[PDB]
Amino acid sequence: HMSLVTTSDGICTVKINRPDKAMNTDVAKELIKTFEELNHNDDVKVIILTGEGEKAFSAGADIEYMSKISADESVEYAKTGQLVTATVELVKQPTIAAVNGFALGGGCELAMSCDIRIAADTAKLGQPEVTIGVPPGWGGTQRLMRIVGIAKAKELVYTGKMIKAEEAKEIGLVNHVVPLASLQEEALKMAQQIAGNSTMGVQMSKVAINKGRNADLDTGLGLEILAWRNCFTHPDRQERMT
Amino acid sequence: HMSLVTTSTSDGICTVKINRPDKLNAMNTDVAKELIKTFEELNHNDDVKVIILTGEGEKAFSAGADIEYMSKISADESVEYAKTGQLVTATVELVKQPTIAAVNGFALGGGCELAMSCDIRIAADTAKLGQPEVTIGVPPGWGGTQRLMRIVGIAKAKELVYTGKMIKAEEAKEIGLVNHVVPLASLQEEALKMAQQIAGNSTMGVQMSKVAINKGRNADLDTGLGLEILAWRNCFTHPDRQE
Amino acid sequence: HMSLVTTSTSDGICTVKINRPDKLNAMNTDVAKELIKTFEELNHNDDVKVIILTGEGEKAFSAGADEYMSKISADESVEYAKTGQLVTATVELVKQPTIAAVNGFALGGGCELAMSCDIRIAADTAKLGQPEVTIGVPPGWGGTQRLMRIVGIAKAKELVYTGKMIKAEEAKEIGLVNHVVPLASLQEEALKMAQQIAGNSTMGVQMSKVAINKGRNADLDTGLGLEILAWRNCFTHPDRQE
Repeated sequence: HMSLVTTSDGICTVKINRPDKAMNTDVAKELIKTFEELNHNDDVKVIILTGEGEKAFSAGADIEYMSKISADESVEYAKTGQLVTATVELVKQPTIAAVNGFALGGGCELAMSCDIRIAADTAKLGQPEVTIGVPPGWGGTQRLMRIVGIAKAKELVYTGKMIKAEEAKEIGLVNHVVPLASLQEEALKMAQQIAGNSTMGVQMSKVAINKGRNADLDTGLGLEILAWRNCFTHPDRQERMT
Repeated sequence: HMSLVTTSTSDGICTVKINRPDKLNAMNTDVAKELIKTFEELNHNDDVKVIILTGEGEKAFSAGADIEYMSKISADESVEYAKTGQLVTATVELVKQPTIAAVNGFALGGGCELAMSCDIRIAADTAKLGQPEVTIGVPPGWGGTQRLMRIVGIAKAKELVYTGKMIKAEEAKEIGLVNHVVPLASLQEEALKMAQQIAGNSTMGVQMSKVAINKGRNADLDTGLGLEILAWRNCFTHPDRQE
Repeated sequence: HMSLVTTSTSDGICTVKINRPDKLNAMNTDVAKELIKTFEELNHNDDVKVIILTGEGEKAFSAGADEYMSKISADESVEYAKTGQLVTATVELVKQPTIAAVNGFALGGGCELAMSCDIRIAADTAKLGQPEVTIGVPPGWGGTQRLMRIVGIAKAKELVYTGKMIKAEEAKEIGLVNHVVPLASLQEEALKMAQQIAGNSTMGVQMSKVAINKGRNADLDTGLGLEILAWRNCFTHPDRQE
């Protein structure tokens, strides 16, 4: 259902292997197991998330509907979606979501759960779950409001319209827009630049960043000063400070 | 005093208009009170799916900056002047259906604060916005200090309030104060065109994202994610999901 | 280590420069503690209406991220961060607005000082970054928090993780700097802007400052409680009527 390919050796690419369709509750639990093994793995430093093939990081907004169930099964299905999204967000290494095309619905939510999104020019993003009678279920209603603002979040969830990649850099949904034939190379170059950076400086920057967003400045500064301390008991600080 | 028209595909879209072009559609005490009743105090009727808010006359949305200098009484009562503005901005903000604020020209003081309470702001190319309250001696007391920084950030909000200037529409879209900017002649159609797109989608799935968004903006990720999972299950208890 | 000139129309704009031209205005424990005295620990004199912070030499605001003379005693940096968290707390919470006319290099400790200011007006040569991770540590004086609350989580993560160095053209593209103006016209542009706020009501602007600076850390309802309390006070103050 997937592949893992590490090379440097400190970076792997995780490729969602379902080109015939899309993220069900079967390729999501697989996504949980793959990102838990990278948490305990010490010889990868950043993670590149992309879709198999050349036309969709993930289109799970038109091509997978187990939605013929009762309301109670919706809670479990959403809980699976929150967990996989939470896993790929709070993973130890930085995540680069290489958007090679369609990233809609759940696919956008998984991509939004990543740290950095570099999209191909031939990429389409949005939250069309309102066309099927539901809100976003895997994390659209909150994460989308945090990366692009409350204004552009309401426009993209109420209408449910699909948008091109260029207007996503304009609204900040993606960080960089790069050609489809140059998406893998540019994502790797960014990955190599982060990989060359200190692991403990970056990984503990992520913890202070992924947690300082959920509190005031004062409490967030407490995590930073605790982040400041931990990287100091590490030879990485002293060795590179020359 | 104010005008409402309910007309769309089987009457789903309502266009609410402030009626005071004589004084640039200013917002005094009565205009706040009358508008709050129009939004029915945080609910509406089932017929309306999308709300469109825009000042009548095509000249201004609400230029209540220079034309209402009535703040000359009893700083005790200034609490109830801000409370009334706080209530009107909450009622527009927390109304059941999405609000499309099609600004047409001037939006200053409380008028800019009224627009920021809405969900989506589509701008005319002749529109200008700002919070000139500081030039008088007061901050924006209708949510202008709080709402403004949550839509454009801390750098642009602080710059806008401190100087108290007026920004043209293209720089409002640049910082995100307005979602879209369209020619004034073609404004009401484009504002309408987005409304039928929102109304065409399932109504309950629209107003449940709104609850999860308007309430998830005021909490950490964990609490906000727990609100989404409740509206998501709420939307599976209704035929719109299956059909 | 400092230079404090105060002259304007109504004589209320105080120009504050970092005085260390030979070291690119680097940030050590000696210049950090003075800027706290320069800002008198969350107050000022009643004459000053507006504060402008820039760097001496017109070539570096503060290149204090790339002063790496602290490689010892993980305990003796808790305070180094506490020192760096105290200038930011004093510069950000000073009574009158802070306008950072950054002039050239402003990185990390210099950059996080700029993030403490309300307004940043850069120049073509003004270029910013947070290369702390390339050193082996996260930002310590508020970089992991103030950058996110300005440019959003997506671009802060890109800046903090890579620790790379961006121009002013894209610094205004992401909201890191409010305005960009030629290298011959920073101080004049900073002055005219600083005049524009100085000509407004003194109680109106600083009580907005308290309403926004404390309101960005609470929910909307509590933030409105901040504004209503400050709003009533201005009515008691004579500037509201005349």
